[PDB]
Amino acid sequence: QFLRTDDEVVLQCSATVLKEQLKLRLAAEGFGNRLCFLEPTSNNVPPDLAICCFTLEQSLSVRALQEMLANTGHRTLLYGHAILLRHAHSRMYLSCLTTFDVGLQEDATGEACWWTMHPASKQRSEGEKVRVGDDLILVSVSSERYLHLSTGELQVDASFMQTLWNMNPICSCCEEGYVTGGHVLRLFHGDECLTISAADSDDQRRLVYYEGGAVCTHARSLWRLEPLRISWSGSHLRWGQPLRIRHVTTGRYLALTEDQGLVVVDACKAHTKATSFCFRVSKEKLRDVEGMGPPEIKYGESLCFVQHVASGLWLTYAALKKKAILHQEGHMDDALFLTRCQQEESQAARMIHSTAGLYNQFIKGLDSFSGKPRPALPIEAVILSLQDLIGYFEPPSEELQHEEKQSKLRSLRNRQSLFQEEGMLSLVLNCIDRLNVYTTAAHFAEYAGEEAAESWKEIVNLLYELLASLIRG
Repeated sequence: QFLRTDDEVVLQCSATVLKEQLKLRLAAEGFGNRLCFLEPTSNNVPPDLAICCFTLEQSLSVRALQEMLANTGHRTLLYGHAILLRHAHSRMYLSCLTTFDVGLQEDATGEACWWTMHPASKQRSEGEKVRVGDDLILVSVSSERYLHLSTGELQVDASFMQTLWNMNPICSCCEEGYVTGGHVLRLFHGDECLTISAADSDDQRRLVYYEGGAVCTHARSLWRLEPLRISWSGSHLRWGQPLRIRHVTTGRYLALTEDQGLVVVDACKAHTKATSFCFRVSKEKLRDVEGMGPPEIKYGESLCFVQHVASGLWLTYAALKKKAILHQEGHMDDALFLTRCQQEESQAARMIHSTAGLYNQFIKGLDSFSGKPRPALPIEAVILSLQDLIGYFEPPSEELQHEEKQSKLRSLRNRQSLFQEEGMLSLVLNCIDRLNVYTTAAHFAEYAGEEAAESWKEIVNLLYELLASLIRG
């Protein structure tokens, strides 16, 4: 019941907006947006949890922290200690950004990404083991300022006002090769794996299939397992335990619907009853802990039946591309098995998701005024995303060793392939076609603000550069 280093946590605070109590998790995307914001869940629907998870890298005494800055395993957190929080997706560190604001930082160097933990009452004192459930205050080592909730909109910053934070645990040490919540994986049949159709399909990407060939290597076949409760969501998964199954790139949720049936659904419409599935050992008729709990489901070695909780219907096929359905009896061979996605692929599918949504928002903004002359564009965000993606696809230096280059090239081609198979080229291309409708920046300003026009030439050059980087090699 104590926080150890290498544990995964989310930072929660509490607020009562519109006469309603809500728990707010610190969140940031990283790529395209360094600034942190608060992912709110009230009591009603699944949240964007992936970008909330932080990892306790280190917990240091101020003497030991001072030595590390001056110079070039699962420790317990003690009050008074300084910590380093690594963003699970972005891989960047939670830090105090100058001009002071709170967001993600590339480098762990300096004191900007370090935070001291202090007791929130007389119940705890310095040198005491930090306990799960405790309220805390966090102090920026760089600016001696409080991690603090701000208020129409609800923001995060670093002011001299105090805010009480919970470090709600997600996960801790697990049994090797066991399925935990929040894991990104593939569900395998018989080869065939569960997926939605490729980008730009007549599907609208709403339908679910069993499909073989090369999908087993594509982003569209990846899913995130999400248990209903936010606390200890990264714990061992158990047979019969309710969970939501999220498509990573689409951000939609496997669901049962009254009219459509088994489909994928918008997060906003992910009602618990429609969205709740569980793994069954068998098709027979048929107490929550606060820890990792017992290890029940093994990657690859475990054959699982998938059931919809509310209706008891089995995930089966209609009957190499096959339509996945929910059925009362299903088939003798409905048993799937699970394989864990590795991190690079996992990270990439999320970047795709963030990037798709951002550029679509940008495109939707452009159509808003195409015909009309005389909803602000995400100029700052689009620019940053572009530059990040350029650096993400940047090819290895010729100075690097040949042996390492081959490996770095194969990774690059693989990253590139994933974005490609998800319709990223068409996406970049459409931004360019829309923008090129305008002959000059001045022409652009006629339909968009002159303020936006100041970055018009920059966005296009960056878009082109991305295009080259997606294709190159």
